[PDB]
Amino acid sequence: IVGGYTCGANTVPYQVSLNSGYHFCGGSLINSQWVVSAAHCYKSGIQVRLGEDNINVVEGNEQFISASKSIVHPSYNSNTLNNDIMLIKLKSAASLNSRVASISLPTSCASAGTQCLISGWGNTKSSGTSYPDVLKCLKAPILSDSSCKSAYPGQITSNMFCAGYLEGGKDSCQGDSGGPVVCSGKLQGIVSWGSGCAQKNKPGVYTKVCNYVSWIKQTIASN
Ligand SMILES: NCc1ccccc1
Ligand SMILES: [Ca+2]
Repeated sequence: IVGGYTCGANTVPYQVSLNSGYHFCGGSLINSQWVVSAAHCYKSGIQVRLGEDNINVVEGNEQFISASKSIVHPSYNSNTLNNDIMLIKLKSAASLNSRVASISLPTSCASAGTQCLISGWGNTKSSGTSYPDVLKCLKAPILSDSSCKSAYPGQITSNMFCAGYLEGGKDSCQGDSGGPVVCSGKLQGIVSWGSGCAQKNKPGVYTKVCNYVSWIKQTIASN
């Protein structure tokens, strides 16, 4: 997250870190047994880390649970990032309390102009590299469909939305991939793609979670 702020330990209790020997992506806990992340974050050997603030120090609220199954969306296209969503099943159910909790799935799609909360352990620099230890947050508005299409002509599908700041300076970044965009207490987006981070006229692009709720529900009911 570039241009954001320190969230505060355990204030984003649905945020997870995906670990394959090191943090590599975010995700969102949606059920005691399931995490939603980006399909571009797929890899074998994922450990889900819940209850994290500092990802380099054991602070006492963590739950580390290995993935038992990963399910990339059937229509994921890694070239366009259309349908950039994946479900991860946990080997055992997380214990839910204040510091670890699920986030609700949306009923209705989110509105242009709504301020959402984006969070993660990704790079904090637009130019160069610096990776934080504690969870960072950014409040960012959903942009209009026409603005999003102007920023990325020919590339925005109905399964994507932009959020952020056309002026630059505030954005999600590498390492935030797969993490949550929460609007009015619902998971509306997944950190998906863009062109660099916090550059002028290149806001973040996010998977539009509302379009996937039927697939998520059916998949969790059968796996
Ligand atoms: N600045 C949007 C973004 C986020 C994660 C990965 C690539 C691009
Ligand atoms: Ca920790």
